[PDB]
Amino acid sequence: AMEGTLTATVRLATPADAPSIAKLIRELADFEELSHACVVTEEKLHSSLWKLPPFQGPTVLMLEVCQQVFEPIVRSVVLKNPIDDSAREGFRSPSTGTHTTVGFVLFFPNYSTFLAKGGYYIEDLYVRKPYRGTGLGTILLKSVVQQAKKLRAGRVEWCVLDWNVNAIKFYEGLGAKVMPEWRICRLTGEALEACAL
Amino acid sequence: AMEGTLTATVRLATPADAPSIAKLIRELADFEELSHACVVTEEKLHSSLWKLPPFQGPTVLMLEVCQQVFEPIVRSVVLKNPIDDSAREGFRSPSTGTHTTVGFVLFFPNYSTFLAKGGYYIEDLYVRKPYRGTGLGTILLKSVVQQAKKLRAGRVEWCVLDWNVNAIKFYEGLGAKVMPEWRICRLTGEALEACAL
Ligand SMILES: CC(=O)SCCNC(=O)CCNC(=O)[C@H](O)C(C)(C)COP(=O)(O)OP(=O)(O)OC[C@H]1O[C@@H](n2cnc3c(N)ncnc32)[C@H](O)[C@@H]1OP(=O)(O)O
Ligand SMILES: CC(=O)SCCNC(=O)CCNC(=O)[C@H](O)C(C)(C)COP(=O)(O)OP(=O)(O)OC[C@H]1O[C@@H](n2cnc3c(N)ncnc32)[C@H](O)[C@@H]1OP(=O)(O)O
Repeated sequence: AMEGTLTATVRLATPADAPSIAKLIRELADFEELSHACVVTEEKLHSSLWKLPPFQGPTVLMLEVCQQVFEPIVRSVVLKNPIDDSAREGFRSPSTGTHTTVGFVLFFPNYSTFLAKGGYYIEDLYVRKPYRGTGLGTILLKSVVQQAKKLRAGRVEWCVLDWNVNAIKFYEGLGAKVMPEWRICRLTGEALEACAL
Repeated sequence: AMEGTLTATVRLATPADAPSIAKLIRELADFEELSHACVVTEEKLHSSLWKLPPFQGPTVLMLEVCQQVFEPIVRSVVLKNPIDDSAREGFRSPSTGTHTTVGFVLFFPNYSTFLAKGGYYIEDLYVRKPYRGTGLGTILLKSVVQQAKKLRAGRVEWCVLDWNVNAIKFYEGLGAKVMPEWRICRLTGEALEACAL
């Protein structure tokens, strides 16, 4: 239904975006088949995000489309194939009514001990199913990398499930290196509460 | 030379710890045999650390020993073996002249979108050779975990080398889980410089 060219906008999320973000987090949990592990609510986003200045704590960028600290990034995209979005009314942008929310990225600063320099870690990057494969995920990730470089970051890092070959190829298509020697350790739930001096 | 019991103190690093932190980071890089990729200087530490409130950005806790917000953790430690430290004079603590700096831990907040809660990520944790194998590294790790639970962190995370099976065993014994499917991706150097919109 959406044909030709679209105008993509990447912009800083505000508290008004909390419901769209909760919806996109839920969709992302389904994609990773971890919907049971996802307990996100809008109140939890209000309690944990927008506490610190952007790029100084957990920060979210929204990706929205329409047709024709961080300033919004606006780029035109020629659609690879027409877009059939049967959920556009549920993703209407709260900022500009005539935009459709199709994605988000959540990231926060990290630190390299050997560089003695801060960087950025991308925790989540998601684009709604009808909008994948036409350059939108690239714009969104490139927007974070762009601001990170403006803030003199040494590295930009993120994780990847080794079976998400679609994301692997996408990430390596941007010059990133998938490191094979590192494993994440997580202490949480009962074990975290039981861990004591 | 050092026998019986020592008093171990874990405290927040201040900018006065930068010379010891840089020495300890060089020792850590030397241990992991990545000293050429290690460009840490005290000036870099002064430019990247102690800029945000502790536990709100990259934070270092110092571990020191003697023989008799974050409040210091002071614990008595029974020495499993006599300790001979010839680097003692080079690691005299600023906080107290009679204390010896034996280690450090660097960590920063992270964020879980599935929990919609901030957590903590431990980037590096090091203890000097003469003081290993007597419980000090465990006190350092549990000191970060204890503060993370007090700040109601959802998770506490770190990375491990996949071949370091002894570390996987110890972390598993603590209740931590080594995730099998996650890989770290890194965008740095010329690829980071070329990544543009
Ligand atoms: C921990 C995490 O969050 S991992 C993040 C990944 N998330 C997921 O896997 C969830 C579901 N997937 C998605 O949301 C998305 O598909 C993403 C985020 C992986 C990528 O977003 P997309 O919009 O699909 O990517 P985009 O279209 O920009 O680029 C992907 C491919 O298109 C190519 N491409 C780049 N620019 C364009 C363009 N203008 N037009 C068409 N294709 C393009 C890239 O070279 C890349 O090629 P490859 O995958 O064949 O190697
Ligand atoms: C959490 C992290 O990021 S640790 C990863 C970096 N660790 C390194 O390998 C750097 C060099 N090693 C060291 O500085 C230390 O030996 C540390 C930091 C691993 C802690 O060791 P200790 O002070 O000896 O631990 P402690 O005496 O409390 O525990 C007994 C044993 O438990 C294990 N253990 C304790 N803490 C750790 C840890 N953080 N990682 C892996 N194994 C550990 C070790 O096998 C240790 O014996 P070791 O000193 O002979 O290696």
